[PDB]
Amino acid sequence: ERPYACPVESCDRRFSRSDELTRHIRIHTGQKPFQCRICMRNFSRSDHLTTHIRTHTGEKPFACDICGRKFARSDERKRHTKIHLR
DNA sequence: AGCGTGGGCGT
DNA sequence: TACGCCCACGC
Ligand SMILES: [Zn+2]
Ligand SMILES: [Zn+2]
Ligand SMILES: [Zn+2]
Repeated sequence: ERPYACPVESCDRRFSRSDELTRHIRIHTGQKPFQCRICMRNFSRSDHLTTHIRTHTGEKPFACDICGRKFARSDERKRHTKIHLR
């Protein structure tokens, strides 16, 4: 069930967890509490800040098992590994 | 390709 | 509640 409803008028979104509603509300408030120290851009989410920072540093923690090519994000690696199929 | 950013959730 | 994985949609 999703007992936690968004109280903003135009919005009919609901959530299973209260913290997910609190995160969602930032969309409506525009709150972007996490600032990149390098370029000063602000982000809604701390995890998205971390991956953004890799655009500046070149850090690529995730290597393809088949070919060893490195990526900044796990989902980016995932999208890549499939190219090695038939 | 590079990468923003919500969806759902384990801890 | 925060932190931060995965997952997913969308340029
Ligand atoms: Zn809402
Ligand atoms: Zn930055
Ligand atoms: Zn590969």
